[PDB]
Amino acid sequence: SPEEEHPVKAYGWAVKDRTTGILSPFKFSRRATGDNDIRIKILYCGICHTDLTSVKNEYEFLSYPLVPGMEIVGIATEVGSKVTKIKVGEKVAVAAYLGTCGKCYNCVNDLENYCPEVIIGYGTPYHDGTINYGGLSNETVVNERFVLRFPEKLSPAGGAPLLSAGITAYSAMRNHGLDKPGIHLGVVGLGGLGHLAVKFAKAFGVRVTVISTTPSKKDEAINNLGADAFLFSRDDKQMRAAIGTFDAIIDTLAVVHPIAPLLDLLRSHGKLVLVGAPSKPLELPTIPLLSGGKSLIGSAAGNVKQTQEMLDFAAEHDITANIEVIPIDYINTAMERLDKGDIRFRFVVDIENTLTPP
Amino acid sequence: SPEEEHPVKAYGWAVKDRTTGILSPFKFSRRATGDNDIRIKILYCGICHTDLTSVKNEYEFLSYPLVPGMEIVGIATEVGSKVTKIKVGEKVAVAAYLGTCGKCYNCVNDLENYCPEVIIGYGTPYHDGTINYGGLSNETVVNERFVLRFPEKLSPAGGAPLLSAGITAYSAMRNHGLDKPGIHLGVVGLGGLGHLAVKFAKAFGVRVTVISTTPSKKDEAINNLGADAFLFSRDDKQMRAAIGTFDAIIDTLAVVHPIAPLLDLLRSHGKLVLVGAPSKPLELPTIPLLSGGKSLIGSAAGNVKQTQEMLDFAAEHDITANIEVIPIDYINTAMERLDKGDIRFRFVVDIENTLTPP
Ligand SMILES: C/C=C1/C=[N+]2CCc3c([nH]c4ccccc34)[C@@](COC(C)=O)(C(=O)OC)[C@H]1CC2
Ligand SMILES: C/C=C1/C=[N+]2CCc3c([nH]c4ccccc34)[C@@](COC(C)=O)(C(=O)OC)[C@H]1CC2
Ligand SMILES: [Zn+2]
Ligand SMILES: [Zn+2]
Repeated sequence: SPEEEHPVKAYGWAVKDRTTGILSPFKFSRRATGDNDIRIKILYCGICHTDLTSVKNEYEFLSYPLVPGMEIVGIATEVGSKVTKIKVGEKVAVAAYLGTCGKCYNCVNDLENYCPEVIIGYGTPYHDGTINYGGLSNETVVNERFVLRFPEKLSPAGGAPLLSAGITAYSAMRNHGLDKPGIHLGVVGLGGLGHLAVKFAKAFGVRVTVISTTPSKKDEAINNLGADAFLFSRDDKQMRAAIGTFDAIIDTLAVVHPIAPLLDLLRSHGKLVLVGAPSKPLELPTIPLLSGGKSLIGSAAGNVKQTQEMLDFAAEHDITANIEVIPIDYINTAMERLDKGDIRFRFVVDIENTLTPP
Repeated sequence: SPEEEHPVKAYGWAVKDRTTGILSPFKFSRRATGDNDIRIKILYCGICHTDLTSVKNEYEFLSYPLVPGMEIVGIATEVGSKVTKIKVGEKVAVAAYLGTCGKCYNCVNDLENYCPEVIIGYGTPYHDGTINYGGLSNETVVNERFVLRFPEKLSPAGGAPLLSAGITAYSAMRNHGLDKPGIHLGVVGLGGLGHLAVKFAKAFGVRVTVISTTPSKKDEAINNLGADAFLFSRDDKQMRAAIGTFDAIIDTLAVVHPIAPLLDLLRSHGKLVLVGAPSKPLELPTIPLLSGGKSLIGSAAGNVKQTQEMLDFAAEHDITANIEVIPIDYINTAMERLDKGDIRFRFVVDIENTLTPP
């Protein structure tokens, strides 16, 4: 039984029946604190589109009962004997992944988010063979390598979506030189990831055009996020006028979409960075890719050193997500609103104040 | 009429009926020598898979009668007054493209193969509005910028496929750093482009594995081409054993094929360089691309300065294609054999000795 699996009792909300996707109160347990482990009392957990996709029963490989949530901000309540960088009582945050092989090139050179055996935030076995439970819970236990120090100047609630959506945008931009004034960057899709991509790029001095299928989002894009331009992707005149005008485009969409129009927007040798995870596959336009010498680049989150650097950057530049703070028993309705796009732009669950045992 | 369109008479073989793809003798004409033009008596024309794709009526944009062939080696018989770099009687070669806009960034910085208005080797209008006729003809006229000096020590017949297949492999490797010892390179498909990619990589000192669906090519791959290894892609054990072992893969296939297994062969941050142009669309597996931080990169031919550089490299390192020299009236049978992969590895038409007027 989940409550007997481990010595320390824990509780949260879980999808017990994968065919319905409904979360309900859930008792379970967490491993004892190892020598390099940190126990974290969870304060806030951001909700991302991957949580929704999991809840919609679209990831076969996940094990149920499923406790989702991978944007965790909390307080260290207990550290192992070998832990030194983090002290009890400190504000901390958890990476979007929980472990790596430790031996491959990526791990040894601190690029460990790209470990072939990276352990994702929930739903799969840990090193001890037990299924991981995510951030919609009262406490978690994480190896110290994957725990970050949360800046004092940063809102815990507004900073929580930085741990998956924020780092994905930040790393993709930093890794591919999309963080310098003079760059014209396009951001496709204005959801959680996209709205943070705009904020980070403005902080970098990058000129940003939001590329959207929702014309009512223009005002939010320009007035609230500070984008330099808004491109309605169904406007053939707007699209043709922007041909060859982008150095790079960051694609955040979780649905199937045509890639060829996006490649046409890029100048020769431009980059299309894919950070969204459509559940269905995409079609590759070979001729536009070849004739333009263009690149399709995948990116996923960021390494833990890059994540700490991002958190410090966000604190100094006051970069937070635009959030709605919700109680945990609102989670099923929030999932519906997230499915309809009725959120600007992130749900964050107040775990400390609204979660109680079953 | 094609013979009256221009002042100078010419002849070759053309697809007159695009629905059959059958070539037959064809009379036409070519423009007078402009100030910057070079008239070229064609000696040899390599046959590439794009010629086959054109004769199979798979490129809607091409105009007919269609004279294909874009791997031309010849002799300069006449130069414009302003031409200085090439003298009459010199052995020359033609780039796989015939013109560019001349104004964009790529043109002015000698990256003109990626000009958005590049004029391909045949079947589309030239600057004067007339359809271009390719290398399956007795002579051609080319602006001097797109004419190369052919090394004396290089076989004209064996060197002819360097002008499209050779430059595509060479440029893709040079542009993305796949030309240095220490790199483990995969070459998918052992056709015209693939077999030249192996030869160039061996000359660079790169370790090369040939990835093929035809096990009977193993001996030529290892003994004749000098590949370090041969991977049968339908052997699931062999494929699983090579997971994460490739720094980069060059995909030369002209047919639709699964790309996710190739992404699995790459290490994290690896590159899949696409140089083949399948007529039907390919499927992009986002999750493998996202998981590894991997790249899909398109590349097309090379710029003319790089082409001259490639030709000189081939002369000093004795790089030629493995060819069957054929007479022009064999072209329809050669297309059938090329369609079936029954050639090791390139057809080259002997134009000077076997082409006669209708
Ligand atoms: C930052 C979160 C995203 C979410 N999606 C879908 C794939 C995915 C990831 N975690 C998940 C948890 C539950 C269900 C699906 C996923 C993740 C985690 O990032 C890592 C491990 O470094 C990934 O890479 O899975 C290997 C990335 C990639 C894009
Ligand atoms: C060099 C190898 C060809 C073959 N294919 C198919 C596309 C193609 C090209 N020429 C053609 C002629 C007749 C029919 C189709 C084509 C070309 C030429 O390269 C250039 C202009 O620089 C290209 O890029 O077309 C923009 C490349 C790209 C890959
Ligand atoms: Zn590893
Ligand atoms: Zn140009």
